[PDB]
Amino acid sequence: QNLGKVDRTADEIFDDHLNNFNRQQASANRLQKEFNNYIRCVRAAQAASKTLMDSVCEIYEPQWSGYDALQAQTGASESLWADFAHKLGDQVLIPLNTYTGQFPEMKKKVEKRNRKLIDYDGQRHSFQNLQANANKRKDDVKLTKGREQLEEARRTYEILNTELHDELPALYDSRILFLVTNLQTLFATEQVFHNETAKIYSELEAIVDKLATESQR
Amino acid sequence: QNLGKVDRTADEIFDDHLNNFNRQQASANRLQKEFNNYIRCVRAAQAASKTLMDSVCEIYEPQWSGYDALQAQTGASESLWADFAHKLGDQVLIPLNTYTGQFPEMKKKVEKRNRKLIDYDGQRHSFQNLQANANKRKDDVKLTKGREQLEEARRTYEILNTELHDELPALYDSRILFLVTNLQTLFATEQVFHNETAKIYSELEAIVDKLATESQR
Repeated sequence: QNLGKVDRTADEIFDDHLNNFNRQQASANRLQKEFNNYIRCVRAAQAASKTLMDSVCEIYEPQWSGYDALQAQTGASESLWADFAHKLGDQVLIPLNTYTGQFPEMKKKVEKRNRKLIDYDGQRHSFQNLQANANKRKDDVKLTKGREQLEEARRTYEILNTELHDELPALYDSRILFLVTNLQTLFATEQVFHNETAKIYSELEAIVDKLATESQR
Repeated sequence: QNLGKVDRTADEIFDDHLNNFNRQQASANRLQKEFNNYIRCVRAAQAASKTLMDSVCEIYEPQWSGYDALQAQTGASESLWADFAHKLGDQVLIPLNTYTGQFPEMKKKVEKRNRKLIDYDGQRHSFQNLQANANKRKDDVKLTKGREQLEEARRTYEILNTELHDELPALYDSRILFLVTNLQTLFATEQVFHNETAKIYSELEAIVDKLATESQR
């Protein structure tokens, strides 16, 4: 168990790059799914906190102490919930949708390499039993100058295979930097929202203590 | 505009108590509605934060720095979300459902007073034109000893009306103490959840900084 079985062929290396990419793509699609589920669950929570606070504000009467303070600290909350939801669906989400979207076009390129490969081997075979069955050394019919056509499938496959041998691992390595940056944004957005919202709720706690002390004596 | 129009009859005072009670009941039903909406919106948010964090934990690899720390700080979060949702549906909610539930049985009692009143006036009328049309002073038919029956409707109304004249304002005054106590629980539950969850997310922020610094040099 180690860091690259050193006896692999170039094709076996390519396959390993494929397993990694399939897995990278499955992991980003899942993150985008769950995060999109989180956002609307958040949005709906924002909405419910608002209609609930609108109630607390309604049933708490003007003439009681802390009333204007309550209106105020409630409005402060509406705004934190809105930064939070903006930052999630914009700053956090869009990079996720962008990183996630580069995978389908890469898969398309890989399926183009795999296709160009069975066409090229399909002409190596086809042209090797053209050399055998029909060729005399002295005459090349224009039929064995579909040799020019074989060099097309091989020039065309070569460039693609080579590009994928660099492009795939390159993309795989991008995974770390992508996540450190996305999660940094996500975790900071969460931190700020939760910590400011906390400051608000202890303000609200305090206000309600003063009404509890006054109305009790 | 003042604190009790001092020229009111006892009935006009009762009516004012009714307006206050109807309003107290409409405000508690609304609070219970919105708060129940908040709870399931919260519950669903808990669920979504969990499946999302399970993703972050999946896509973050064992071999990277901070990985076990991530698992850990994530589990810590699952539990805060669970205190929060327990405390909302139990400590905050049940007193709300209990305070809210005393209103329908009070309304039933008020509709019993109002009913007993139109029966009693309905016999004052009925028995005043029994005194008139048929009564000679010298003979009481056993028909004007449904006078005993009138004193039933008036004894029975008297006790109810009197009980409501004390019970209704008593309940109205309970409104302040109820809310200071319910909101104290609610706001503290919120405070603790948000402030602890904040501590978790800056831990998560820090972990991800260390992976960003290490993987970058």
